[PDB]
Amino acid sequence: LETKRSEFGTSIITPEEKLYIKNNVNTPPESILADRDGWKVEISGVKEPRTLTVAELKTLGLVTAATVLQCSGNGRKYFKDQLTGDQKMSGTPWTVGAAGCVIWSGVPLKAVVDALGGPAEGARFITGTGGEELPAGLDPKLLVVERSVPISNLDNVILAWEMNGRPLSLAHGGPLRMVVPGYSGVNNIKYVKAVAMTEVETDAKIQKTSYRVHALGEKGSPDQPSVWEQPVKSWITTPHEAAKAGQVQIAGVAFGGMNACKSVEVSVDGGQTWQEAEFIGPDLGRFAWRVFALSADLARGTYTLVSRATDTEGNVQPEETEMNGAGYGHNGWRAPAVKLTVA
Amino acid sequence: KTLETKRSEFGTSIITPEEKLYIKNNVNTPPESILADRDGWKVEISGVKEPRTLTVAELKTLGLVTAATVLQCSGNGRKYFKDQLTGDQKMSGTPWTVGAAGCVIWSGVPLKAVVDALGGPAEGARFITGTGGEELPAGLDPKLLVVERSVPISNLDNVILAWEMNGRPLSLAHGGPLRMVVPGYSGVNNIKYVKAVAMTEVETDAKIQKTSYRVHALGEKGSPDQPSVWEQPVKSWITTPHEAAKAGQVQIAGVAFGGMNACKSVEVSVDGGQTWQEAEFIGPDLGRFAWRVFALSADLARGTYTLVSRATDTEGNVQPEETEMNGAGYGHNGWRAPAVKLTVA
Ligand code: MSS
Ligand code: MSS
Repeated sequence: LETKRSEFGTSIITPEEKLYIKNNVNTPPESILADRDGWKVEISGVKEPRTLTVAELKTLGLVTAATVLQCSGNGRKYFKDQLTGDQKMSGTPWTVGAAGCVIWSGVPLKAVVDALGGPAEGARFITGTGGEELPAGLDPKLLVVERSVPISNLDNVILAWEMNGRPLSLAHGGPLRMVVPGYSGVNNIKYVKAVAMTEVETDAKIQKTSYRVHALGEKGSPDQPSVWEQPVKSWITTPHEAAKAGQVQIAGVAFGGMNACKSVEVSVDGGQTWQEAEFIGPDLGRFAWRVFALSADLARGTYTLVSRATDTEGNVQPEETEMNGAGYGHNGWRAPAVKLTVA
Repeated sequence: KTLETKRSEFGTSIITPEEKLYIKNNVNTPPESILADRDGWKVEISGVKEPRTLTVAELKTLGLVTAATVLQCSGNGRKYFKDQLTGDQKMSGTPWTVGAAGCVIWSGVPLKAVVDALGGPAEGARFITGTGGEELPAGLDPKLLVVERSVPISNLDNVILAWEMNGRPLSLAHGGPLRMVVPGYSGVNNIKYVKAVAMTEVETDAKIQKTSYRVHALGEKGSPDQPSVWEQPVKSWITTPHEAAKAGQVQIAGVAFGGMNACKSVEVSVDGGQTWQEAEFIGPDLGRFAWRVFALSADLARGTYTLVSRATDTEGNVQPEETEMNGAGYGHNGWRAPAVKLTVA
């Protein structure tokens, strides 16, 4: 399920009912939400390992933060567009609609691990396991949705039970989700049933070989970069198609992943000339996105609207993103251009 | 048809979900068909150098602004005034506790941009006067029923003509297709389905401005020499937990705002205001007109606690224990009355 450009709005926050849905496996039954507070999470790799219920988690702390939830596959269509000859690429051909900015609320993982005496000596990763039932007999490593991120993320990770002021839906990973701000969608583990502080990455297929950045025709392997930190990115959201001659408000969303978006330039002529856009609305912090807008006075014609964001570390979107075989992490400014017909 | 939000339904994400947001109308709602063609909705702009009627489509060309505000009825907390009546004293109106309030993100065009595009306000303009889009009964005195409100023109730079709330087109319940939003001002001033915005030399003399929504003593009539319900005062309340908890660690949370000013700090007491501790803010700061979530991490023995919060704004205005009585029961902001009784077992 992919969001259309008109549906992002300009309120920063993406409506929960329009937020994209992506699952690697079939979803659990909705009955896991019957008793949200009774959902159990096994916490290990800490000094005092224990299973805690969501009711217990709710006693330990409270944190609220906005992040950009974006599939590593967002923009895959734009990689497929660059294929030539016999070159092939499988996977969902997302354009820009596998992304939203949402507000999570829950308990800091740091508060949970501290209540259990802190991480075990030598821990280097946070490893979260999805709560889906695995089919009996088969090697669960082949199907389990289990991801590892560096333990440097500990102070930012949230075990969230709420999003945009509502209890977390099944579609978005209720009753509890491991949120890793600034990291690609796959790392944000839905219906999280275990969190382990580990010395090594999980060897689950979804970590070891899937979700790796490699050349076309190469297999994924664990020496290659995983889809972890999200790169600087933006796109135009409005007007998504049309306007009338004269003043037009051009707007979109921009983010720096782990870093704040510092500035955004907008072009109406496919990147031949650029102008600085203004940020619109409140700043929800470095892991969220900003709305930006440029006022332009346009004659009747067909414009090519593009946006180019820079983060606080000086990372800037390229015109086109280097190819990788599975089509992860697109952040180019040319491919997501909006054709604006001005009447 | 009113809808009051339950304490359990505010959440701790700052933003109040649209489907939980309270509903209050002074008259019947217009039909759903006014949303069929949102972009064709017309707004008459007057009291400017070049007056004209603009459609929502035209308004959308002139600017873009996004801002969070606390939308709260002047009547929120009226129950707490009714609880203080003695003897023969009476007070009509909806007995809201704390649920006639939410924090929402609006998006639309700044009224300043609209006014600037039409050559600025006419010399001598003193008020911004918005007229609701409801149909009025034919041949009856429209002043008696029209939802028309005037606020000082000092609000010009803050006012938004909003077509969107919380990332979606504004619903009928919350004043689509276009709403005049007056940040920091009481709910009544945030005119739904706004069909006219006038920069006027005087307040409207519509009943709902002249004599309703005035602050007066019990047994007095409303009159235009009295303060109108305009700026909303510093306020907070506890939202969670709402009834029971287990002994041990308890996260006590709520919402706090300063109205025209940001909330700077919040104190929380678990013993009915005898002892206070400073709470922490939770989540991002959505600006001076929004509310903050706050929380206190408490460690509680078995017993019956009385949870209260006391907010201070950036200018040193602090909530009183009790709010001075007024006859229509507007603007309650006391910390004692909205206490949560928490049974810890
Ligand atoms: N448990 C789990 N979790 C999980 C999953 C699954 O399947 N399971 N998926 C992923 C992905 S992959 Mo690609 O990188 S994007 C993504 C995300 C999505 O989310 P939403 O649906 O809520 O939107 O999630 C995440 N998480
Ligand atoms: N047009 C119009 N608007 C309007 C109206 C009516 O009736 N009409 N109401 C008021 C009031 S009053 Mo007392 O101060 S509160 C209030 C508000 C509400 O909102 P929601 O329903 O959305 O919540 O609105 C406002 N606006």
